[PDB]
Order: sequence, then structure tokens, then C-alpha cells
Amino acid sequence: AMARMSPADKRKLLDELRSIYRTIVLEYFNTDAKVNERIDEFVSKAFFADISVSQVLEIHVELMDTFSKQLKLEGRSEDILLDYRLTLIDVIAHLCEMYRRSIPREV
Amino acid sequence: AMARMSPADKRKLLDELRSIYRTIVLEYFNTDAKVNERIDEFVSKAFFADISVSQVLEIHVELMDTFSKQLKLEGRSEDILLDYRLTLIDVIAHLCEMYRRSIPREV
Repeated sequence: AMARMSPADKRKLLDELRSIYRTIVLEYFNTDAKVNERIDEFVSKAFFADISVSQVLEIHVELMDTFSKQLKLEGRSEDILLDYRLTLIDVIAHLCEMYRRSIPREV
Repeated sequence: AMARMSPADKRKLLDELRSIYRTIVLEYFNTDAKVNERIDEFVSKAFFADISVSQVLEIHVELMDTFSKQLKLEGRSEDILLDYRLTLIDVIAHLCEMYRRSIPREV
């Protein structure tokens, strides 16, 4: 019997996005890390899992929230976390770039 | 003779985006203003003029820059201008939402 999928999988999918996304922000200012491949998966899952842009915004909020607790520990400054706005926007802008490229003129 | 178009038109097109976008931010926190129709034109021009997301980011930077000079005059606080990050992201997220909806499964 069992047989139970539910949207939870989509949520689990989001969990990975936070981990994957988290790596982006971590490797976004990297030097040789393969962010593009990393960003690709994010771009693919968001695209693959029919994900709304708002969902990513939340993952950011959640991340910025989680990191908020982090920076305080790092004794550092939120200035760094605060500059991630560029990254978060870049991430959604990246997948979005893929949507435009996936349009075979519908006229 | 004359005959001279050049990409300048695309630039002029961007000029309107700043004015249009500017109205969004202005009417974004409105009460009954027809932002949706306004956002639509923005979403259409960006889509119509094959515009990259980065271009809008610049329009924001430019706007945030211009407004920076403004808030100082308003004696108010950049906190308001600072919260526009949500709006700027919403704008690009809006047009992008239109790209996803314009995909007739290419498989």
C-alpha cells in the first residue's frame, strides 16, 4: 500500500537548493570553484521542479537569517552578508536567463 | 540618405525603463495605482527589447544612485530606498515569470 509522494519531495528539493545555493554564496566570490556547474543545478532544479522565483527569495531570507546567526558568531560584519543581495539577485537572474534562451519564438 | 538607427534606440528604450521603473517604485507601495499595467510595460519592453537582467540591475543602481542624492534632500532615511531591494528583485522576477509562462514545452 503506502504509495505516498506528496509535494514534500518539492520541499526536500528546496532543502538541497539551500545547500546548493549556500555553496554558491560560498563559492560565488571563489577563485576557481566550479560555481557555473553549481549554479546550473540550481538553475535546473528551479526550472526542473517548476519553482517560482519567490521560493528562491525565501531561501535567501532563510539563508540570510541563518547567516545572521552566523555572522554574530563570526564577530565579523553583516556587510558581507549584506552584499549578498547581488548574489541572490544573480542566482534568480541566472535561471531566468535560461528561460529566455528556451523560447523558440511562439509569435 | 541619413538612414541611421543604431542601438541608441535600445538605450532610449532604457531611459523609459528608468522612468517607468521609477513609477513602479513610486507606485509599488501604492494603494490603487495600476502598477500591474505599469509593470507589464516594463516586463514587455525588457522582453520586447531583448534586454538582459543585468541591464535592469544597472537601472536600479542608477536609480538607487539618483535617489541617494534625493533622500539626502528629503532629509529622510535611506532605509526606505534600502528596502527597494525587494522591489528591484520583484521587477526582474516579474518579467522572468513571464518567460517561464512563455515556454510551450520544448522537450
